Amino acid sequence: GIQKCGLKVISSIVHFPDALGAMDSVLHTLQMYPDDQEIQCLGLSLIGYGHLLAKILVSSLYRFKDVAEIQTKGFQTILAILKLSASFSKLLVHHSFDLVIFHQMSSNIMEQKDQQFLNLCCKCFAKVAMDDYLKNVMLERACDQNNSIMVECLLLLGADANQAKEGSSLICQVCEKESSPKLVELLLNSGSREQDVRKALTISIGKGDSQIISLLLRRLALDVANNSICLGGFCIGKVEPSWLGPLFPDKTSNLRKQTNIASTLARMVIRYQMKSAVEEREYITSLDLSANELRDIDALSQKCCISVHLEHLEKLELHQNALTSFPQQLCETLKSLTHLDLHSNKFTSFPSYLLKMSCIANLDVSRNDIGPSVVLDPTVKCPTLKQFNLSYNQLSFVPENLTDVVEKLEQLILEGNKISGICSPLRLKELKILNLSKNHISSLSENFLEACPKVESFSARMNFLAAMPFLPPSMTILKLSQNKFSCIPEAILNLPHLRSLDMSSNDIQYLPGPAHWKSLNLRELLFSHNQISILDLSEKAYLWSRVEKLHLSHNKLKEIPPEIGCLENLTSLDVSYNLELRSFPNEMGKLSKIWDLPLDELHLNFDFKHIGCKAKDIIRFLQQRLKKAVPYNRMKLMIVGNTGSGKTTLLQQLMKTKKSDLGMQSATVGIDVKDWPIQIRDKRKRDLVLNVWDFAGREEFYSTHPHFMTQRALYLAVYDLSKGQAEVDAMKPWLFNIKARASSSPVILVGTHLDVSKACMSKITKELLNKRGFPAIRDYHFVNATEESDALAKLRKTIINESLNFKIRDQLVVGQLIPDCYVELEKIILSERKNVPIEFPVIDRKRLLQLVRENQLQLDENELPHAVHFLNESGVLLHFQDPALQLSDLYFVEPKWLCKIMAQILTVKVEGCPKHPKGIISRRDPKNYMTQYFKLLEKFQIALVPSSLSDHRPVIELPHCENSEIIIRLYEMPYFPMGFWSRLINRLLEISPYMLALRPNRMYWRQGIYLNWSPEAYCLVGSEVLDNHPESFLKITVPSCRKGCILLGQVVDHIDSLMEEWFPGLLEIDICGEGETLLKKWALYSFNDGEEHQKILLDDLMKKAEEGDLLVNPDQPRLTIPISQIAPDLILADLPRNIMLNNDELEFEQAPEFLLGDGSFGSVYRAAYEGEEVAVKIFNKHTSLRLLRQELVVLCHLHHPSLISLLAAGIRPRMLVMELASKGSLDRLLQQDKASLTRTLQHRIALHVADGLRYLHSAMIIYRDLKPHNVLLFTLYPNAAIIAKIADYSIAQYCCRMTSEGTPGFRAPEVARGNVIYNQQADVYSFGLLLYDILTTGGRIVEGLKFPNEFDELEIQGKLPDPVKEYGCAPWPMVEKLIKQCLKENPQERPTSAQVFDILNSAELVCLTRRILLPKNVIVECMVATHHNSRNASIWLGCGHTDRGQLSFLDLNTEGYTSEEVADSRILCLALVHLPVEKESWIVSGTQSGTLLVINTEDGKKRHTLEKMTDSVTCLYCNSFSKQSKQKNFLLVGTADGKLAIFEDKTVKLKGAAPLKILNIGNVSTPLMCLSESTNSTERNVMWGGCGTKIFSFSNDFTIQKLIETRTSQLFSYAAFSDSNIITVVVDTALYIAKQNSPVVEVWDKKTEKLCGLIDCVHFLREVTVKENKESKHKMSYSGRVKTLCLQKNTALWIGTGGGHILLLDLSTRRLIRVIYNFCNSVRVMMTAQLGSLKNVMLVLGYNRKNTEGTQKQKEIQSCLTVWDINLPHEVQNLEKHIEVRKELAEKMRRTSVE
Ligand SMILES: Nc1ncnc2c1ncn2[C@@H]1O[C@H](COP(=O)(O)OP(=O)(O)OP(=O)(O)O)[C@@H](O)[C@H]1O
Ligand SMILES: Nc1nc2c(ncn2[C@@H]2O[C@H](COP(=O)(O)OP(=O)(O)O)[C@@H](O)[C@H]2O)c(=O)[nH]1
Repeated sequence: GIQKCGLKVISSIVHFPDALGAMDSVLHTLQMYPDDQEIQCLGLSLIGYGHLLAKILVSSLYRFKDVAEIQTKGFQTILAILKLSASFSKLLVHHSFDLVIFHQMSSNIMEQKDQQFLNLCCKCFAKVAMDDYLKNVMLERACDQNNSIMVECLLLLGADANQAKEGSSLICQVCEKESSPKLVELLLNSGSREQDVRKALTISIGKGDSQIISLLLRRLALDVANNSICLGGFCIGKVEPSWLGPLFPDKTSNLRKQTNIASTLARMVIRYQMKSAVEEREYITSLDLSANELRDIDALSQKCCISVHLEHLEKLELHQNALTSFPQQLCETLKSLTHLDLHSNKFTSFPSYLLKMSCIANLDVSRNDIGPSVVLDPTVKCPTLKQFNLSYNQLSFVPENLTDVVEKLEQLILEGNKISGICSPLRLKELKILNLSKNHISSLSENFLEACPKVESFSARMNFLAAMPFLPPSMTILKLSQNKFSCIPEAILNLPHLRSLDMSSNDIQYLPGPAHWKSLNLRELLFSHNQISILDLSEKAYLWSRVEKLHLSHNKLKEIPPEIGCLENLTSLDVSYNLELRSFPNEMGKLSKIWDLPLDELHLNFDFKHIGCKAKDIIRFLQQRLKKAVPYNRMKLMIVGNTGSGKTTLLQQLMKTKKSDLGMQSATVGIDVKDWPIQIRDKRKRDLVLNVWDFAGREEFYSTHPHFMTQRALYLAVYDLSKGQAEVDAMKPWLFNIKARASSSPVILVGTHLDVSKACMSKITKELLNKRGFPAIRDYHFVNATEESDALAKLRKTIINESLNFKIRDQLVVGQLIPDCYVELEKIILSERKNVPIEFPVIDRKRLLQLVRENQLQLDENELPHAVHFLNESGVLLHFQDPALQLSDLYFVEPKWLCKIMAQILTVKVEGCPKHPKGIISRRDPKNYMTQYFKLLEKFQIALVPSSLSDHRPVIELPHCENSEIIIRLYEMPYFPMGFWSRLINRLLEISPYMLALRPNRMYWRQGIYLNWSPEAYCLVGSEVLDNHPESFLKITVPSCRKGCILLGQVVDHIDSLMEEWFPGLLEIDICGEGETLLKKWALYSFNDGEEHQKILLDDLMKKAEEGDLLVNPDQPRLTIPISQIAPDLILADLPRNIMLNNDELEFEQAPEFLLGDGSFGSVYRAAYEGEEVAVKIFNKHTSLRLLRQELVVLCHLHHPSLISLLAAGIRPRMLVMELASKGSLDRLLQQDKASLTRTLQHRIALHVADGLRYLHSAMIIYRDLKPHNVLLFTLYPNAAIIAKIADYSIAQYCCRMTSEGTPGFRAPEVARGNVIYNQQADVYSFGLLLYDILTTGGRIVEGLKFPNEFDELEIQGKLPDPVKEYGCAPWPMVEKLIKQCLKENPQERPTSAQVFDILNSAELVCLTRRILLPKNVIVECMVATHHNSRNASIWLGCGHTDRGQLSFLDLNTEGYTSEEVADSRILCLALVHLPVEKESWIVSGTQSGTLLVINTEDGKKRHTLEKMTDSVTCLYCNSFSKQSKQKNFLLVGTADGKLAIFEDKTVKLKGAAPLKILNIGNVSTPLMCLSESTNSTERNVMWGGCGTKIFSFSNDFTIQKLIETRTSQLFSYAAFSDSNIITVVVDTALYIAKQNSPVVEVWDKKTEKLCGLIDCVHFLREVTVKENKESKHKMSYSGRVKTLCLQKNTALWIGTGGGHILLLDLSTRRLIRVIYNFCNSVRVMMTAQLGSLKNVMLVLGYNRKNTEGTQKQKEIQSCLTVWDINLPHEVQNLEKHIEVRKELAEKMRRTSVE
């Protein structure tokens, strides 16, 4: 017990002699003598002179929480420790330091004048929370224990609240700990992601809390600005009024301000941190309850707390719930419901008391299981109902008393039911859209529609119908598809207003000519799937001049009559799948409006589908065939041999080359193209000229031949018969190649030696050769091939007769008709062949385009791309339109040069040094031609020489070859086609980023690659033949691990996308005989894993059919192999493993259509997956498995939060799972829910679409079709995370199967003409059109649905009208500039997608409501609004451009500027006094001459001059001073001497009224320059005016009760900033001051009257204006001075700089929010107001001056009035949060692509 004296003497001695292992003992003595207060302090005060220090400090301070000021000693010790070793805070916070510091800063220190201690404590905490992680852990450790004050103080200091665990983060735990609602309200109102709030919602549903949910919902589902409750997607199993209670608004909500404790603490901590850092009604209507699986809603049918808000509901949604029997009490409580839709619920009978609501419409119960009869109560009258939707129930009879109940019904929908018997009269008076589709209706009673004289859209599909009951003469749209009709009945022929007729799928016989329709306004005639033989139109065609769509597909058509050219307005003709047309009439060329015209499954009189043929080229072609056509006489006679033959020695005698001057020719290089014409001296003068291509036979060029083997050809073939019956076998590779490349081309075998002998090989040529997989042999001769003889003349005659009768698809190719333009261009190319340099006969596009100008060819830029191609086919000039092959500008005339050049490197060998392995080479050679040489070889992939490359295969020893880890898939085919491997080993080669950029070391011989990354990732695409096999197998070995399969699925894809691209004859099922298919893609597997001695063959087709299961097994079913080990491509297991279907969880029923709700009779259904809702997209039989697999590989790696993300994909059936967009596409939204778009959701959709485009264009892929049908919303709650999402299946479907021009209306100008290839600047134009249709809310779409030709051609140039003048809409004029930017014709003048997103992100785009350009050179220093008229307001202005008085009226909705001189002296400021009697509001004129002039609002003549003051009046005000037990008001005229002229509200009418109580306040040289009023009305409107430099205040006394001075400041940094004239003052919890040229505001107070704050402007400007403003370095004499103040209610304070800037200061916690520059030049006057029920706007009267004539010392002023949305300070930070959240989501989604 002696330690006390010891420590006392140590404390005495540690001070005087400057003392120098004591600390260990003084630490231990605490634990040896604990709890003794007298020695605790003696120790701690000495510690200020191993974490045991912390371990004993925190525990001591905890055990001595509030004893006395030993806490002062301990905290002094801690601070002394930190200021030398700051990292000790990491250990303090580690042990317990929060448990003591929170109790300290919460031990009722407020109201305790112990501030000297709290200052120390906060100074310490400011350093404890230096590191960000320390803050984020102090927050976590402050949220467990319920401590609202400290958790808010920690939030005001940063310390984000979305970092704890991201699945069990702050709120996720806080909701479990039964926290206080005030604690959750602080986490929510600060930064907090949505996905965690949604999880916490469920947790707090688990418990019963009526204030933690009601605060979670208010941030999850409440669009307060739009009066909505978007509670849809939540799986809230129940609904309680105690939850929605505080959601509804109520006026009685008003509170005190007690959180200022947290503000004080946070500001003191921040101050110490900085000092340490620098030195050292409005009833809401929409109530959405869609996805909440409500099993009953009776909880609302009580007398609950919200039973008063329901009487103004006006919309209620309950669709997709599990309800039943809508409660009786409810449907009577809400007496203003006008949109009740509840479908997909499990109802059982239509209540029929639902109609007992007062004013209802759009009653929608349209997926329930309503019973057979729906008998309606004959005593309830509901004449308000419009749309009685009842689709997809189990009805057996039309509603019973429909007539006498709903008279004014408009669209009775009854589809999907089973209405069976012949219906009833149904005398409804106001129907407009009937609907009875998919019922079982045999026939209608012939008086059915006889009494509904307004029907317009009768739609009865899929019935069993044969007759029509006298349709009313007002019929417009009539859909009768899938009926069982035979003839268009007379009831449809006689409708004098018909406008559309959908009668597909009926076995019709007679489509009547236009002389039987009696309706001059046909627009659409859909007639697919019928049996229509004739297309009678010759009768009278011009009556149909308006038919815009004529679908005749799948009929028995024979020809299209030539009268079809009269229907000029025809837009989309369809005659596909007829298979018996065979010819198009040349009159179709006049249908200039056709934009799509399919050619599926029919053969015509021309070659189409080249790379274009987009239904627009066909119109030009058939129009040019209308000018003048000439038969085309030219074919290709390709020769083929092998390395020795009569090829160049037989050709010389076919063409009868008389000279043969070359005494001895040599082997051919290349192909040696020639021409030879045959003017047949006969009765027929057809001078056919066919160009032979005498291919080279030497075995080294073979990989370049398959380029020049086309289908329009009549191949020869030569044996060199000298080697009898041995070459016929040795020549079969050539015939096989001919069959592979050009299946439908003949052959003429020619044994080319009889001068030397064994011609019995005719037997073998007849037995093995004629009809076994080989092409259609058409003859076989035995020429001599050196001299003319009858045998060779018979060969010439055979060639003649075969060419003139080639006739593919019965077309007679050598005599088809073509436009004269092509023959003309051909003659010009032949004439120009003679005038080109031999060393470089290439021609550039410009020179040819000059040749056509020289001639009179009528070809335009849209004509040549077909012209040169059709002249390319005929072998006249070679052109390569492959865009990847960047040489499309070159036009190779005389191909016999290019073909010899491309083959000259393949013969130059080196007899030097073989330093490189055989086949690899470097660049060894002329002037700039050598570069293009191997820029063409590589373009042909012949570059590394894939020819002459190591024929011998090297023995490679793969690591794993144990019959169980290897996957093999043979490819048995008769022979390798000619240019197969050099094509194949060049497609697998250049794919380096496998396993996606790590390339493997490859060792490739001629016929194999073996690229290996490692023993687990390799691939050997070999080439060997089994024993006893005349074929050649392509073994592909791959390790069966998961990584390996990717390789397998990627190589089978390359070897299939090649075979159908180059050799379509192989994989062509020869139905004749048997489907040998010429390509047996075997698969190898063995049940006995390892040492099975064999792998059992199994055709891949026959195995594909065994996909009903997943296991393959022999006839002995005990052991089995999974399919995913023998063919991992058929099962989608090669692609990222996350996209396997997992059918055990996918709950989905294709068969029903009421689940097809996604899209009107589309193909995508709605289903459940992983217990969640998704949208599966069933494909039809068209999409082959390979093509679906090809689209999935590109779809699987987009993964953006603005793109429909893939979820699964499988077989049984071929489906595709994607995310479900709840609110459907956008076009339906803006077509039927136009009141939902709310000027901040219209912006969120645009932002999300711009983000989608900015991400697509990053991956170098353009969308090509962006229209309101491809934008799929997800929720209508604006401040959400994911709202819009562009459907991305289209881009994959295109990039795989290459509508390519886009929808007509939503299409760029560069895209409609099609002349040029597109760019990222076409999606931007389409996005601009999307923005114009969002702004006008789909006005252009609706109007263009009746003017499509003008819906397209008006916008095909950048000439679309003004969104405002045409369609009524809010101007929102910071996007009309964005539109006028994105709607330019020059593509690179349109902003790229990154900009159009980065200028959509600006939060002054969503808040600038309208900018109003004042007239040129109008100077106004005073404005005033009109608020007593809430219908429209006006802004009376003054005049500064004249020294004579003039007030300037200005309306707002009309922008009608009215000028009226009303005085003789410059006006300074105004005020608007309203008088509640006589219904007017007089306006005042304060003039510099001193006359107070007043004029009335309506009459501009009842003007009377008030009492004249002394000097220039400077400020006025209209008060709220009703202290006489009634309503009363004054006017406070403040002269430039202080003599405040007060008045009375009604005496102002008096000529020269009485200034009531005039007080001389200041001096004539101390000018009054402001006047204002308190913020609340509780203090009885205490007025606070500035005066010169003297600030005062008063009340109903009108006497100075405060005369505070501001010049006398003890915070002098500069004098004139404080010693200058005051400008404005605003009154709140503090006082804010503005002075002339004073760039700083001084925060004064009411009571203490002290400088509570000094807030500089450029201390915010010069922190953003650092790098973006470089010239400002010489601008040290900075401009920008406070010219005005205006305080938002309690959120922020707006400071207008003298420059063009405007500040947003959150007065409460954080100062700078944003700086909104570059919209004006001087914010001269700023005020708040209310405009047309959209109250709370912030007027800003800016300037705009241009130095056009600044040299004349004159400036061109443009006073730019704007109208900001006062909710801007919330918007800017909410958007800053919403963008960061989507960045964080795009990152998490980009991590999913990795794994
Ligand atoms: N993920 C989704 N969520 C919600 N709705 C969707 C989704 N995907 C598509 N839809 C809707 O389904 C409808 C059908 O879309 P689809 O892609 O089949 O159109 P389409 O390709 O033009 O049809 P078709 O191929 O028959 O011409 C569209 O109207 C679209 O709004
Ligand atoms: N003696 C003789 N020689 C022939 C006959 N037919 C072709 N040839 C020879 O075949 C050679 C033609 O070369 P060719 O094989 O066509 O060149 P390649 O096809 O491009 O490889 C000539 O040199 C002729 O000598 C023939 O009937 N009699």
